[PDB]
Amino acid sequence: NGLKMFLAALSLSFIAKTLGAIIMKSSIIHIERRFEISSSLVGFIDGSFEIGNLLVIVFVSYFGSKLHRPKLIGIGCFIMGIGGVLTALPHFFMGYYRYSKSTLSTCLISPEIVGKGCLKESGSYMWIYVFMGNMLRGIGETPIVPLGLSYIDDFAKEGHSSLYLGILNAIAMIGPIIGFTLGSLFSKMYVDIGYVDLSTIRITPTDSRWVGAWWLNFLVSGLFSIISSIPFFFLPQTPNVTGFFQSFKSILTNPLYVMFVLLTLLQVSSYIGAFTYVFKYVEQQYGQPSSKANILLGVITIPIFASGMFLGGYIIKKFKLNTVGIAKFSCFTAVMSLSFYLLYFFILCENKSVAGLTMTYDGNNPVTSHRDVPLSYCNSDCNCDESQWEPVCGNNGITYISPCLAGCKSSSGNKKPIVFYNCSCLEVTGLQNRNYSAHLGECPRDDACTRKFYFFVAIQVLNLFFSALGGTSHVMLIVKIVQPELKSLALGFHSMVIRALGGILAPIYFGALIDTTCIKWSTNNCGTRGSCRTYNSTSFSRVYLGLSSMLRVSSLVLYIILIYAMKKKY
Ligand SMILES: C=CC1=C(C)/C(=C\c2[nH]c(Cc3[nH]c(/C=C4\NC(=O)C(C)=C4C=C)c(C)c3CCC(=O)O)c(CCC(=O)O)c2C)NC1=O
Ligand SMILES: *[C@@H]1O[C@H](CO)[C@@H](O[C@@H]2O[C@H](CO)[C@@H](O)[C@H](O)[C@H]2NC(C)=O)[C@H](O)[C@H]1NC(C)=O
Ligand SMILES: *[C@@H]1O[C@H](CO)[C@@H](O)[C@H](O)[C@H]1NC(C)=O
Repeated sequence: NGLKMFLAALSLSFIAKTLGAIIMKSSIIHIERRFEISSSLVGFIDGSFEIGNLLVIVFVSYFGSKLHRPKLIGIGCFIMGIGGVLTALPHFFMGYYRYSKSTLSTCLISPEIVGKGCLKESGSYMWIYVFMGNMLRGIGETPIVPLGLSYIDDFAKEGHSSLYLGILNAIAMIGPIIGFTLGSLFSKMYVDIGYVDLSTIRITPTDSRWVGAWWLNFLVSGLFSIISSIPFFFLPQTPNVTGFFQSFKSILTNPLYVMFVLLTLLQVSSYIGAFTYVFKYVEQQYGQPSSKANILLGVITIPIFASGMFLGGYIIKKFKLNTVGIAKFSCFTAVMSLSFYLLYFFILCENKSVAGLTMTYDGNNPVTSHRDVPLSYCNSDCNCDESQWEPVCGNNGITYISPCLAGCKSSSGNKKPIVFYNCSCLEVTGLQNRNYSAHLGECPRDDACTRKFYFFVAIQVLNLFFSALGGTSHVMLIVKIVQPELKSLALGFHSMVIRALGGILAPIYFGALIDTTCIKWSTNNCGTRGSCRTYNSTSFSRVYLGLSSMLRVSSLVLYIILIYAMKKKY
């Protein structure tokens, strides 16, 4: 055995860290509904992990490179566990969830939550516990990648180093699996499960204001991190201050390293943003929210991604590759991924033709600007709230904003069918089997586009496999181009850059440039602002895919320069 024992312990810690991350990112809606926490504060609670990890991922990645790396990893996992337990803590202190607990809109002739929440948050509201409990995860997660991997790449064999990193990044996928299954098994248990008799709880997952046993999940994450930290306290050191600024200057002055950091920042920002908004893209362009984007995609994706990471490691090992070799392999990965992106632009469909946003409500003449579209002879008599968004589809295949705007005055209502009838707007032609009708929901797109949806899913799985075939190349190329005694600080600073400029900023400006294309903004009662109901299909696609491809092209260009400069140096 030997280093293999540390490898197993570090794999367990990877599982714990990924499970913690996903189980924090899966309980946002639950906690929010049981805490009188304005979404704005929920964003801050979620960013607690970042504000904790950033201030430390360097100060512990250099000072730890000299003092018994395994014990530091163990203290880190133990801190992560205590953080999870302290996150689940507030459930035993507060009271019961006693605060547990239409609009057909046919046409015819103050801060209350924050106010009560603020009152509830008059002092240090219980929410702070979660925030801090989450921040601890940061302070505990940081000595795993920088302080662990260095160890391996400094105590392994000459070529083995890579296969291990592949095995670690491929076992870390057992994290999201156990997280998803344990959440969807636990998000079905009422918040106060065991305390209250579950036969009286009226609220249901189908109904609103339902809260599950959220304290049990963070508790599980905590117990799992603690059980993963127990083994680390037994491995040995070696299995056989005006210095910090000095080393940091000598690692930033290194041209190859800063060039590679900028490159990986660009590329990883592009991926992260693409995978953050790919679901909204699939929904807005084709019209398949969860037809194939459902858990199925997850169970078919996880084995692919794991196989990608492991094959990347194995190919870096089996096929002996020098530093230039790893650079060329990563560049080939980037070329294949960018070719797939530049393929995506050929899989596109027509725009969602909805009355009032792209055409006049009559459906005859297209309108240029959706702002100030005049009402037609359909409804000028029908008092219709123009801000309401209730997509309905008639026999003509045209989507409408609201059944009121549809020109309808009747609906099944209590009866199960959603059909509407008698509406001047659907009356486009004559003697054409004009049995005016309308079903609830957006117009389902013709088979010609759902067929392209499968092309999209296929090339997306292929591009995720080809981008996971190189996900074990960044760390190796970083450890190889930095001086031998600075690997940990290199990995730490690189994780800082990747997380603080590709995990916090990339979704932000992607969301901004995407919201540049919104056509209908849910106006709010407190303000005209809100979420977006629909995006212009072709313009949203263009903006999103174009920004992603531009980032990828800048990345690939840097790769060329880097491989060049590197081949010049060596
Ligand atoms: C439909 C299938 C499905 C998927 C794919 C899923 C999660 C999922 N999303 C991503 C991409 C992936 N990767 C990152 C981030 C990073 N990646 C990095 O290597 C670094 C250093 C960062 C920075 C923090 C993000 C944010 C996402 C997309 C997350 C999401 O929006 O779901 C991965 C690959 C690992 C990863 O990149 O973290 C996984 C397992 N859940 C599902 O149900
Ligand atoms: C829907 O609209 C039609 C037309 O206004 C309503 O009825 C009639 O149409 C047929 C054929 O022209 C005839 O019975 C009369 O000319 C119309 N008057 C009525 C009310 O009988 C029909 O009743 C409406 N049905 C609804 C309310 O869904
Ligand atoms: C209208 O009549 C046609 C037959 O001409 C029938 O197929 C269709 O289901 C009817 N639709 C409505 C709205 O009743």
